[PDB]
Amino acid sequence: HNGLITKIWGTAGWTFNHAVTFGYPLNPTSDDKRRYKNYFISLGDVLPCRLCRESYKKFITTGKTALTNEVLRNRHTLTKWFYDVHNAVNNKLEVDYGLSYEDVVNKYESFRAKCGKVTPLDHKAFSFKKLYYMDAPIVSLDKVENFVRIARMRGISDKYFAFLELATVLNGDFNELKKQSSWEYRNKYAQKKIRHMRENAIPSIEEQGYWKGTPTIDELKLLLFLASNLNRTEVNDAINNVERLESTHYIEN
Amino acid sequence: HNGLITKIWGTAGWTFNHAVTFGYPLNPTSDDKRRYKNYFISLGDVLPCRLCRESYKKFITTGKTALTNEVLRNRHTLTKWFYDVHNAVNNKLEVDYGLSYEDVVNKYESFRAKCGKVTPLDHKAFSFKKLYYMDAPIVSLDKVENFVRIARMRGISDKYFAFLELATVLNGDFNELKKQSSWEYRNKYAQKKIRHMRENAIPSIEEQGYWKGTPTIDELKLLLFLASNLNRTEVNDAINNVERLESTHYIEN
Ligand SMILES: Cc1cc2nc3c(=O)[nH]c(=O)nc-3n(C[C@H](O)[C@H](O)[C@H](O)COP(=O)(O)OP(=O)(O)OC[C@H]3O[C@@H](n4cnc5c(N)ncnc54)[C@H](O)[C@@H]3O)c2cc1C
Ligand SMILES: Cc1cc2nc3c(=O)[nH]c(=O)nc-3n(C[C@H](O)[C@H](O)[C@H](O)COP(=O)(O)OP(=O)(O)OC[C@H]3O[C@@H](n4cnc5c(N)ncnc54)[C@H](O)[C@@H]3O)c2cc1C
Repeated sequence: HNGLITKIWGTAGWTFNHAVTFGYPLNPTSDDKRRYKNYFISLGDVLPCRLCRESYKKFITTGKTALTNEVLRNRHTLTKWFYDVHNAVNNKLEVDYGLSYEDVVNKYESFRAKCGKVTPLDHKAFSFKKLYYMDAPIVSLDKVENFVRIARMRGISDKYFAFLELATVLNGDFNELKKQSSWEYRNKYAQKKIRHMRENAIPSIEEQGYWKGTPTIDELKLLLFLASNLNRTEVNDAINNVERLESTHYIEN
Repeated sequence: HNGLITKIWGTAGWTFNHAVTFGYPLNPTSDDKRRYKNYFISLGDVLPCRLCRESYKKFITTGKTALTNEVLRNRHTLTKWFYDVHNAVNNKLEVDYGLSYEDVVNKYESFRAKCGKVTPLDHKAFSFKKLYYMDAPIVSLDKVENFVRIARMRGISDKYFAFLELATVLNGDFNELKKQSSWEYRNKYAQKKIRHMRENAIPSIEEQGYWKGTPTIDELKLLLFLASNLNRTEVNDAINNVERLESTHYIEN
């Protein structure tokens, strides 16, 4: 019939293909360059989703995401290129994670086989944490503040605003938030939540009732951690619905 | 330097590439066939591990794992082929999971985008469970029984033998064990364990002491669930060490 659900195969697709680029030689040979290029070209033919194939092809033939011999120069250039392609897809989907190229380098380099000290167990322990540790998507603080009132009105208790309070103090600056020890907790919390909703078919936007059009309680809890399942357009749309409800409420009482 | 740790990129590699095969048309065109074949041929050039590339190439040029136009006939033939390639690698590593082609079909088909009823949330809920639900490796009951005595002697309490007791009653028949409701629990338990050991650098074989050469307590708990981090050769080796210790003990007392 159709292709496969993007949220099922997507992450494995990225993790594996980013790993492929970090397995590229520091000094490829004309042969290596040709072998990898052809691989990445063929990748565009097999992604199990038509639209995905089209966007990817478009991306690899324009701008800085263009697959060219300069990209294939070395490991740095190849890994930087795929990092950019990944950003290109994120932007297309209007979702952000706030990861710098350096972040991606520190992550995948910890995967590098270090047959020193077969790789030692304490070294792999570190690698595995980096593999299992998921980076949840980010939403700017100015967007989230539009949901605080309704979150309170719907009964979400005080403990759920803790992280938001920390973020406010740091002016919603992600580069600073990422340096906080609690950033690790933020990601683990958001991940369990996102998984909880996915596994229990919990929608992000209220389908019926008075709250129709605004975030569900679980989605609100995610937003309070500057995370969300919604993309930029969907968040702004949710904000507009929340304000329709607040405005109309004010005028009737 | 080297390639990347196989246990970090491997699973994403399989999940994504199996998803690729299920995204293959029911009736490919000469063009499709050529496009996918070239992709899978190039896959062998980019796996971030030299030995892995060699084995894969060897596999796709011999026996039933050979990449040929007959394989590329349709979705059934292509998915059956990659399932066989996966089995080939499992056999090379001497690790088993007991998954039939049908098992793999039921799993990946649940990933198929079903734009009926954008795919509905309750449908995705099912898909996500299949994605997150990991199948832990299996070890035959006759192998495991060699570790029961030492497991008892080392203080492992009774609750850890529960599943083993169920398995004994079913004659260690995996096709029957997989039909049990507790099979789902078995896999979740083994998965957390395997992850716990990986994340905490807990070895599978005692490095020092009197128990040197035999499974560590955590490894023993896994074995009691007919699971293990050890491959066939390593399990038989562990058995031999356990018997050296039992035999020598008997003769000195
Ligand atoms: C080549 C390719 C093309 C795709 N094209 C589409 C498409 O057009 N449409 C569509 O709907 N889906 C597409 N997808 C899937 C989509 O990109 C997501 O993977 C999917 O929506 C799942 O999202 P997620 O939130 O579950 O996790 P993911 O987005 O898969 O994973 C989140 C993780 O991504 C990492 N990350 C984020 N940004 C970067 C970066 N720049 N570099 C490295 N790691 C980063 C973080 O560490 C975070 O933990 C594509 C996937 C691939 C592999
Ligand atoms: C193309 C390729 C070649 C590889 N070659 C090597 C190699 O030569 N040497 C090496 O050390 N590593 C190799 N690896 C990696 C290795 O196969 C494992 O993925 C890795 O050891 C991680 O094992 P794991 O136990 O963490 O999980 P994994 O083995 O990655 O995942 C376990 C999951 O595999 C699924 N599964 C098991 N059998 C099948 C099957 N036949 N069909 C579909 N799903 C199945 C189960 O559902 C189970 O949950 C290769 C990986 C790929 C993608």
